[PDB]
Amino acid sequence: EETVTCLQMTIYHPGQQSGIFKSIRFCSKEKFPSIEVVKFGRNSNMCQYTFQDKQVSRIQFVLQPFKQFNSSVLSFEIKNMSKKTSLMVDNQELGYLNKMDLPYKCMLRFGEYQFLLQKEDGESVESFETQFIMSSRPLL
Amino acid sequence: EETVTCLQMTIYHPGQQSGIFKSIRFCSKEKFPSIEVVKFGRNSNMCQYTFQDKQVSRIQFVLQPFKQFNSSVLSFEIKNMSKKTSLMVDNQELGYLNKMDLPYKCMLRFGEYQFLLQKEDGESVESFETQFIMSSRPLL
Repeated sequence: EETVTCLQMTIYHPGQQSGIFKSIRFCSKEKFPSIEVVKFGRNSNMCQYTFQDKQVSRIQFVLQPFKQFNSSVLSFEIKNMSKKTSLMVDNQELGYLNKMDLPYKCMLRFGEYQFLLQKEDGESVESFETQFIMSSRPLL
Repeated sequence: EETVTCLQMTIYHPGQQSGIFKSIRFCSKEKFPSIEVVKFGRNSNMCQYTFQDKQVSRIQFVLQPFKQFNSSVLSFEIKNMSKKTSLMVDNQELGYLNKMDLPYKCMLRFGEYQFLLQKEDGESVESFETQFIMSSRPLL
């Protein structure tokens, strides 16, 4: 019955009506152990969440959970895994292998993708969940 | 011919004459792609470097490469993966899922283990190497 921290991710893409997100399941919380590292990119064998797009690198970025000091809940860190295209966390540009700790609500922009991320705090630190929502509108 | 960043790790343990480091190869640089994450612990299937010790958690900690902003070389981040035992980076205690960016030279203490870490900068950012040395003396 222990609440689980969930990272709500509202995503958008102008060509999303082409099935770019066909590999992604929406409104479905997927439990991940705190040992796991969530990866995004076009490669199905390397990434848990994949996009059918040539402009997407094999691995675009990774999200990993961690505990901030003097905090009893899970937070998340992002790291750009793309040599080619940058990764915008709000107003900040993340080059190849740059990393940042994520706030509770932020916007991810890589290429033409737009991700709105919102962290809902739970009690558990052994696991976390992910949920996706598709936006018909652009996010900015 | 491109130089590769190497993390030199001098390790010590009072019971190291029992074969705790029998699974570890010394004076051998092992190349790792910058996508990899190096893990330490007793579990052979989850960790690349393993110790035959009940007091060692399944996964003790992880080392992952990243690029500091305004820097053209690889750096490393550590994250304690042990619920049970803390992880000392120099004078700092890292609890469960706490993380820190490593300096060029630091000391790792978990349980009765002692790791001296020294980063030798290379040119490559697509890969990094690891090398181990066993110390007959304690490190502090």
